[PDB]
Amino acid sequence: HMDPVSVWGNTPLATVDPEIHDLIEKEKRRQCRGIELIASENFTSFAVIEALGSALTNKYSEGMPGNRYYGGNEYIDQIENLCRSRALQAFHLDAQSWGVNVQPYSGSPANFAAYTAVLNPHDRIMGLDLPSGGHLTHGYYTSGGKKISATSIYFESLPYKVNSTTGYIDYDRLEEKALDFRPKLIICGGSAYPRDWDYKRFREVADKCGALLLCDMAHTSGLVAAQEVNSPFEYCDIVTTTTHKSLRGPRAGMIFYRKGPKPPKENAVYDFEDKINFAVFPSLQGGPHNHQIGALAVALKQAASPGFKAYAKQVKANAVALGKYLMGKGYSLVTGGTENHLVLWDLRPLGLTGYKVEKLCDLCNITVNKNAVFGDSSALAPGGVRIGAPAMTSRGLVEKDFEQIGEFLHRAVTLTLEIQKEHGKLLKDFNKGLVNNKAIEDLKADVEKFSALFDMPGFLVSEMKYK
Amino acid sequence: HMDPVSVWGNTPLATVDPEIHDLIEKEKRRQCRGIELIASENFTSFAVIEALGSALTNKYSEGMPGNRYYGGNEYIDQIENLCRSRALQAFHLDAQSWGVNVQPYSGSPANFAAYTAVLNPHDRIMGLDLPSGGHLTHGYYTSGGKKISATSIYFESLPYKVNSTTGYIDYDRLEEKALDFRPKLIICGGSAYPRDWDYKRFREVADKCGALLLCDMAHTSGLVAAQEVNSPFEYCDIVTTTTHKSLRGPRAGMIFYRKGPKPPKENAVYDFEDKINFAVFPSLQGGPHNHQIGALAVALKQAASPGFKAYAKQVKANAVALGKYLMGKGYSLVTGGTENHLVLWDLRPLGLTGYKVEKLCDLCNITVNKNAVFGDSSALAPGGVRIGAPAMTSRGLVEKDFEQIGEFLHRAVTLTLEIQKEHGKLLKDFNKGLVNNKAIEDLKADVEKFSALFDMPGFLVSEMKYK
Repeated sequence: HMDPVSVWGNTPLATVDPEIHDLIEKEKRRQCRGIELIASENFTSFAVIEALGSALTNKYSEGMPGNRYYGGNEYIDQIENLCRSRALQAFHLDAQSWGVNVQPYSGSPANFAAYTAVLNPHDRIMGLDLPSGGHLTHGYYTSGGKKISATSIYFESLPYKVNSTTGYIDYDRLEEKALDFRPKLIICGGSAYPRDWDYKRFREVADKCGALLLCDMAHTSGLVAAQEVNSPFEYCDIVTTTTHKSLRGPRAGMIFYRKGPKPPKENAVYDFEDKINFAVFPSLQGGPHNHQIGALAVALKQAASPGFKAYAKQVKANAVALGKYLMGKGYSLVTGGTENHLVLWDLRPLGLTGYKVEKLCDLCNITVNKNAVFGDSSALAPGGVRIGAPAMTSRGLVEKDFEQIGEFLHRAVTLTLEIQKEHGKLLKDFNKGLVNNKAIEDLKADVEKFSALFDMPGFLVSEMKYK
Repeated sequence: HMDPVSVWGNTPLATVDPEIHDLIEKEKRRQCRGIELIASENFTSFAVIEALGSALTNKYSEGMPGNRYYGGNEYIDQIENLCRSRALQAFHLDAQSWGVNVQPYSGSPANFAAYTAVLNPHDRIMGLDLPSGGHLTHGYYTSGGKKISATSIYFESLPYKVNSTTGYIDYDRLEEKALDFRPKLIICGGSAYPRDWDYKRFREVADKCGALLLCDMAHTSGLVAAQEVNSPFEYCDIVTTTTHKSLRGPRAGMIFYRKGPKPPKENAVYDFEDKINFAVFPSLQGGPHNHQIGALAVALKQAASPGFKAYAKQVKANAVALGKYLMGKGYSLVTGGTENHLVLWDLRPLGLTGYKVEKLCDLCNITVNKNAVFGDSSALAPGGVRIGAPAMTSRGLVEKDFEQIGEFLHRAVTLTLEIQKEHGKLLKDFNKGLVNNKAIEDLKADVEKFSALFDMPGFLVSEMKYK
């Protein structure tokens, strides 16, 4: 005897799977009882979550709108078409000059599909070096020649770096490398870079060497949509992105590509649209995840609202005011400030490693992450932490609140130094000072009470399980 | 001024995005007002949907449980660990002999990660030919040498076929090809094959030529869990799968791999675990989709229930009873029946193509899909349709109901023939008979009223928008 549909199929999660339900409730509390400073994290809207968890997951729709393998896609077609047109509107793109594919499962699938579309296996790519703030999907191999990124397994990558004294991209050494190496593709955009990108100069380098130019704007796509940073669309052939992070949508990916006449120097047009779509499907993916596309469409309408432009503005102002607070304390930021959503904090002048500060923050439910500074590829443990504003800004925090966050980080570094001074620099010694540290418990209590003063998108704090 | 969190972040979808909400409601009606016979389609549970649309989408967790890039993962870790142990339990696997990775975004990402883990670029692969019922991710190039599947772009594939007269896999030609070609990897499992697989024979062939053996059980994983078909685990090195289709979970993928000592063939052990994990991350993916992993963990507990075993039994019985009904009418099935969830209906003896039947069915809200028969790679339009039982079985339909489904299919083919007889064999002529066809409108009405008689998992038909 099969279970009645009502028993297995309509019964709520809280009854069907109390273990999983309970774990989700604990994670919901964790999300609103600490301070989330991971620069790639955000808290998305209830509207997005409702579309994400919907009957849209029940439909196979391999293909493209109006050209599907299977029938019964009349409404899936409308959702994806609306998602795609909203994607162009959100980034102020003319439909005759730009197209977009909204099926990539996530950011890294979007990049690998873009590469597959325009490159052959073993074609050359350059991207921002990982210890300079680049992303894995832009290429990564170890000093021993071990190929880590799929980008470096299936293509030939070479990284470019920041200037090791200023922290800004070294545009002169970028050009020299591109002229020696002759990449078929140059990637710009990154994960841990605190300044804007000079896309115009990347276009000059790509033109001089003969490269395609792609921007991976995952970290700053929300700022791009709000026209709060430079638009990569003015200069790049292809723009990839996640749809979470600062865009505040579901976890998905997008590939934008140029269409129509190629700009003056015969009468040729861009040729990306078909190759891009074909790389995504049939070459690489199966059925699109239509609940993600529906949820993404929701996020993209929200990203076009005046409220979202005000959010991106506030994200930028919060990161600035946090940085200025830290510098007012005598701390060092790479490049001495920020132009986007994050700061990169250089801890080496204090004699600390990023790990020690990350660990102690984590014990206080402040989530940051350790990060290399000035492109240092040394085996030396990374010398900094990366701190982002999107997540707390989404909970409604403004400058005064981010100045308080800086106070908590100040106290965190102070406690880290007191421990290092009492127990010693070596990691084994440092950990001894974390065992039953009262002062850590007071800061942890302090940040929880601060954390609980603010609202939460995505679920109602008032009907949580754990308060 | 930013929007208050309550406005942008807590407001329901129905208010935030009426367009998208309305489209989801129409898709919900479509899903319960027709007959869904796409063999890769299912209807998942509300419990899975509640986990899928949850605050789990807000957390970055690159890495593995207990070895993450970022802090704050204590509950994500417990969810993934429980998902993994539930995955092993669902398929009756000893944890000392088998491990699993549950981060693949979907079926195709799971396969490509498995290949990346155990193969170098351009290594040789064989898989079931697409017109013989294989899947794209197993290798596909065209007659002109055009590499379509990423599997054929980054690796060197060669397909094996069914016997063109019996419809069963040609195990003799498989062995001969494998000995000539010397693949590093042989794939078994497929998308439109109506019989069980002799994994024992694939193991003999793989041992004879020195190949790894992988089973892709996407289509039948639910039947595998319920022990209603042969287990690939007894003979294969690696098993990949989707988590939707007959498993009835969210859209995701899994990679199972052997652990522990190898069978005599030195005290050596299997070496897959670390390579597989590393291929998924950091090589290919970014952050896992924790809402999928949570929903997947729910689905896997559900797949271990006695009700789910009875479901898989019923899926098989319904497909059998449907096939016997069609053959009772003089129709031909490839291999003359089924041993799993689908039948493959050979229409060429009626002088018809799969397209014509698919299109007319689609106009009656019966969703099937056209499919090549007997591995015919000819350019002639495919001569069959593929029909699956999972989706209707999940709405509670039993043998009597699937005999009624065959009646609707009988009437559908009967009208397809009347139209061809009146208007003509060429495609252009056939379409003329679809214009305002009363008899089609009657079958469509008959299908909707039959469809309405059954329940629906995943949402409450009571509170639908469109009734």
